[PDB]
Amino acid sequence: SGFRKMAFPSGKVEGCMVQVTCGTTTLNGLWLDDVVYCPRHVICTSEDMLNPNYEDLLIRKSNHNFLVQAGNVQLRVIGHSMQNCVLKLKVDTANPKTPKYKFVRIQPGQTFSVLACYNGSPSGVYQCAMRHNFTIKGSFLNGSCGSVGFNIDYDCVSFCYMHHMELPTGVHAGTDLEGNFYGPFVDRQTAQAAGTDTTITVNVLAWLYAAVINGDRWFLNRFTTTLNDFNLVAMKYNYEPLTQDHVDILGPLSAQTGIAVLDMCASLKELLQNGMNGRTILGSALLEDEFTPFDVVRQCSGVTF
Amino acid sequence: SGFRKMAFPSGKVEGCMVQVTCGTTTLNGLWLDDVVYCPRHVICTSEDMLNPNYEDLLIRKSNHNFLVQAGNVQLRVIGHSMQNCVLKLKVDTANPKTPKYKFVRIQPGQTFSVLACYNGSPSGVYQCAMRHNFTIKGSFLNGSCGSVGFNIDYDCVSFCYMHHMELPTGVHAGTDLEGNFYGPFVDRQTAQAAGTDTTITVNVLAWLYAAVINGDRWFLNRFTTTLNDFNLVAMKYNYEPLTQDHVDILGPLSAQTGIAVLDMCASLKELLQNGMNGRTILGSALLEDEFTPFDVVRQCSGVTF
Repeated sequence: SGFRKMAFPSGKVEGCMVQVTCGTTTLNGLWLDDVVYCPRHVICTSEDMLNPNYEDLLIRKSNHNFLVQAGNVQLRVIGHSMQNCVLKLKVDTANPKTPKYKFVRIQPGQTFSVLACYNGSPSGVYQCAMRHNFTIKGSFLNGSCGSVGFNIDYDCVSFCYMHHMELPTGVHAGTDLEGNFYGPFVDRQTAQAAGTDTTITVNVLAWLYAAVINGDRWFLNRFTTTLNDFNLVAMKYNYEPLTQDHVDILGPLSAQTGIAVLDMCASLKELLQNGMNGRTILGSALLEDEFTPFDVVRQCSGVTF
Repeated sequence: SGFRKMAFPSGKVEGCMVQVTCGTTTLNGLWLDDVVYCPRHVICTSEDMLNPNYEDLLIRKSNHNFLVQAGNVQLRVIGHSMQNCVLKLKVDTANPKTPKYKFVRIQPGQTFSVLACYNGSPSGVYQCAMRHNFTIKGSFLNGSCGSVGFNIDYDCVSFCYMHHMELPTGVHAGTDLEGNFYGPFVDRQTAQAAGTDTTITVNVLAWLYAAVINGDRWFLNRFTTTLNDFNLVAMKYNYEPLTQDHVDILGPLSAQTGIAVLDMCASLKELLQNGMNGRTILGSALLEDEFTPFDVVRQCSGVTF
């Protein structure tokens, strides 16, 4: 019993983190096989960041402008190339700790673990959700660029995020591991800001099922609503529309608890309309939207890796 | 910027987790050097748990009643002994992955990371605080006994908790790594229940400083209170008394923000007396008490491991 914001064990990713230095800038790289991946803005100066042309900036660099350190062992760079907004640094040694891995791009509403790193050294691990405005609410200080986000499936690490920048509201933006940004953000100095965000409704419902599985039932009621009438109310509260696909994804949780999805939706509708009235759900006084249905199942059943 | 419930990177602990089987019971063990540590109730049957005499039960076991598996490699047990409520299984191979480590007992109010494990396989990592009633609010399913809690200091793993049981309110109890229980709990079937709990006041204040560092300032006010008048109000709300030592521990956070501790206490007093009135602090609608002052400093400054 119990429900916590749980990250994946980070050991497989820790063995891939390196420090990359170009000029006076130092950040983190991801060392898989004989390639180190890092944000391409490692090659920029402060002056370059107003309007950089990264193609020009990279053609002016040599293999020896890049210092890669794997703990103490220096890695010799034998080639470099640009892949969208990430650099690929070819090194002369394959990482002996390379796990089975994939590069996957995630969807808004999905969660992943972040290994926050500084100077190539892991500092902490925590769980994040990709918001509907393609930002994440992370915890990142200066030097954390190149930290990666991932999921673990069986024994395979699915890398889905590398950190590039902090937006002026304190939320964070980055790329997938092919270097393509999540959302309309760019790795240069502009007026860019996060767009409006919505609450991830399917995740709130999942979390309410987690509460029922853990014995919080005070918010339940005898009512059921239709998909249509639920969405009319949830859209008024800045919640994402619920779809028949979302209902189907919630089926396993519906079966385990015996509460139909549209029956849970009637509880959510009342919670939105009345608030919580001084009570809590799974230790929170607000409706949590950063647990997916899979997160709930994995934590409320014995799944390991 | 940003503030998250962050665990330590778990790689160093993952390399120590093994599976221990005795009879039909399987749980987790901690393999350091040539010793495997696990809860002694691995030797019990369901019938034994009403009133076990563990000394009797252990003298009736042989080295070959214990199956230890490190991934696939079976470990040969060459001795066994009881250390309070933990078993020490001597194995013929030192763990090549043993980190620098210590066994430390923690205090209520302190936090640690938990590596939740099943059948010797890590499943997730999350942060916990030891409550004033010596329970933790963990996330543990059947098979998780022997999972350990730890802090990482520089390169040294300080083990402070091993999981033994779930209390009837869904909170969790276990021992330090010398096998001594946190709190008045025992590893047998009794009517034991968690005692009353209080809110960890020094941690709430630390978290309010984290909010100010992250730009939440709406709860601040121009007032200051004395230690004495603050405690009269906080004790009425089931908060732990604040001491001059707590004020001193909060000094660094006071200096970074320029807000005196007793000035922050006046904000907390008003939050307790008035509630939050529909607003949030660092994404929470209630006062969070599971971040220590060190947690705040470590996350609001570049500390790595």
